[PDB]
Amino acid sequence: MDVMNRLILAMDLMNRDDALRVTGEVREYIDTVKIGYPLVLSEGMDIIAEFRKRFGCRIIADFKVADIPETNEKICRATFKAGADAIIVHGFPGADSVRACLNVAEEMGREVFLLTEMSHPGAEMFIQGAADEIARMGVDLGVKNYVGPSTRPERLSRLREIIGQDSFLISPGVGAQGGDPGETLRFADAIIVGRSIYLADNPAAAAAGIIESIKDL
Amino acid sequence: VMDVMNRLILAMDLMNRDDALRVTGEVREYIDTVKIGYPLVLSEGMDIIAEFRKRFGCRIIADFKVADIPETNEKICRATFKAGADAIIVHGFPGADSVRACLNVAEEMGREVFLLTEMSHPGAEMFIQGAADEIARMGVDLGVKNYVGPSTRPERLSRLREIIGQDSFLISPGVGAQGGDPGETLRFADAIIVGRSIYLADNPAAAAAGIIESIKDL
Ligand SMILES: O=c1cnn([C@@H]2O[C@H](COP(=O)(O)O)[C@@H](O)[C@H]2O)c(=O)[nH]1
Ligand SMILES: O=c1cnn([C@@H]2O[C@H](COP(=O)(O)O)[C@@H](O)[C@H]2O)c(=O)[nH]1
Repeated sequence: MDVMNRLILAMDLMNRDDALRVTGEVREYIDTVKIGYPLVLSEGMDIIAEFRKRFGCRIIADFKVADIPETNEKICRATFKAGADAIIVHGFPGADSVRACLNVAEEMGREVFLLTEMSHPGAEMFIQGAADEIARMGVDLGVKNYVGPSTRPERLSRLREIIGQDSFLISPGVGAQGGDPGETLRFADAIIVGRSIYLADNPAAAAAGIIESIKDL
Repeated sequence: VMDVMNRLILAMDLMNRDDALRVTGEVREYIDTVKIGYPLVLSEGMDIIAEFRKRFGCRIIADFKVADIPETNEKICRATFKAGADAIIVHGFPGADSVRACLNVAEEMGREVFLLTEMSHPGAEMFIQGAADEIARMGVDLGVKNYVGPSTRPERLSRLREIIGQDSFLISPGVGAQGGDPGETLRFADAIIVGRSIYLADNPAAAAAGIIESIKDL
């Protein structure tokens, strides 16, 4: 995936008007938008097509897919039907649940992003201890896209080591959660940024500022 | 605790509005509690919850297996309860803060959180099973009163019931299609969750009635 400015906008505003207005204000800086349940459950899945129609941006559905294989398949199908280019799936539920997602993605010409370790403090309780193994599982399954924590650069670096330089890695937790844009890009191909941009007084200036700080990258 | 009619919860995972409504309507006399998940919600919209409330006199459990960071979990719960869901199912593996975020919204909005400890599918044995007992204990420490456990592993369901105590409410999926037995599951769970065995049957009503007849003494 070729992400403009190595910056993915996490559009978690829950109002259609605000989401569209803010995204439009920073459109010149991005071409990849991560849409999650906050916006989808508030405005409906048709919002995905609206974004593609207005911005032509690629859409990553951050649905943290974490159900049994049968249900995961249905979730992916509904998501790709809505126009999502990729979907984020949890690895904690096991290999069969991830495979179900990979099957649908292959069938519809989309990509699966495997979330190995999360960025919040609670991730240390159960996810972190299984993260490396989840990453190895991704490798065994042929997964090429991963999600790792900006909040723990050493952990993000370990994830990169496991998956190799060829795999694609995106990373959330930048800004609001404490992650540094430049440091995160030492290991991730692209950073995910939400609040630092969409909650800023001037979203455009916020995005421009982040890009300025990583201009050499 | 919620009074689930016939201790049977319908997992309505059909993705077509017309079919979902038809089938739910046909088993309406046997079930007053319906679990709606993403297969239907992502296909027909959150308003489907509103439509089910209007058409049937059923409680709604949103099986969204909430598994994000605290900030995002709060937003998901708010949107879900705003839509009319009585309760929401949340994953415990992402940690205490993520669960607490859901509990806080449920408390302020007057709704309930169901904590999913162990899952019923084969893959659950890779990472979830090993953390299940601790996730359950965490739920008890956090004040969680409603839980979800696997019918496919009676031994595990029994242990979960022990950890949460007799006062906690426990519902269990994996019955029918996945192999779980209704009666045996009800030895530990307050109610069983059944999807495909009912909604894919030539006669959903007869399928539901059959399951209920098999557990009549319970
Ligand atoms: O480990 C993870 C996985 N996903 N996200 C998601 O990435 C975005 C981060 O946004 P923020 O910049 O506003 O913190 C949100 O949509 C959140 O659900 C995380 O923050 N951490
Ligand atoms: O551990 C779990 C948690 N949730 N479910 C959900 O419960 C329902 C089971 O339906 P079934 O009777 O068709 O297998 C589906 O909605 C599925 O996502 C499980 O099966 N196992």
